Formats: sequence, structure tokens, C-alpha cells
Amino acid sequence: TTPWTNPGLAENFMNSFMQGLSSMPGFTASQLDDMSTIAQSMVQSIQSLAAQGRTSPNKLQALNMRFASSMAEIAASGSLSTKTSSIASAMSNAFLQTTGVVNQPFINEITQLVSMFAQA
Ligand SMILES: [Br-]
Ligand SMILES: [Br-]
Repeated sequence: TTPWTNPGLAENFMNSFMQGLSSMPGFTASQLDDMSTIAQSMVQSIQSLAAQGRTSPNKLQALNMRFASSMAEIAASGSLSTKTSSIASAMSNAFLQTTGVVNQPFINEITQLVSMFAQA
């Protein structure tokens, strides 16, 4: 479904995503640090919603939009496409490490949203 549905998977997935991304092209070392902050913010938002018994698919979706727009600010600052494709690759690898099943629609949606927010 979405790695955000379970607060524990959310954190494991995000950690693997950031671990993977650190070896990929497109981002400077300082941009990777900014991505990490964005990634922590997202995990924390998911976890806080869940802890308070306030989560819902629609709140999780809006957080995903905020997450992509935040990434896009960095991705838009190698090129946008090198960064976007690296995000997709690190996410794919993170799925394999965590769920063992790649959620390609999620990956594609993220790349789509990051590209969309960037061109604004
Ligand atoms: Br890794
Ligand atoms: Br409870």
C-alpha cells in the first residue's frame, strides 16, 4: 500500500532510503544533510499522528505531498533528473531491504510529484 501506513515501517524505510541515497549521484554532501532533515520530519509527522490515534489515509497522503515538495526544493537547486532518478532508485532499494517487495506505483508517484513541484 504505502510505507507510511505502519509507523515502524515508515522509519525503517526512510532510514534505508537515506542510507542508499548517500551513495547515489545528484546531491552534494550538504544537500544530503538537508534531505535527511526532510526525511526525519516526515517520519516524525507520521509517528505523531499514529501515537495520538489520529492517523488516516487522507492525512498520510497530504504528508506525502509535503514530503515530495520539500524534496523538490532540494532537487531543483547534478540535474533535477539525476536527483529524481536517484530518489527513485534509493526508494526501490529501500523497499527491497524492508518489505522485500518494490511498490513501483509509489516510487512513480514520488518521482512524478517531485518533478511537478520542481517545475513550479
Ligand atoms: Br544501503
Ligand atoms: Br491507544
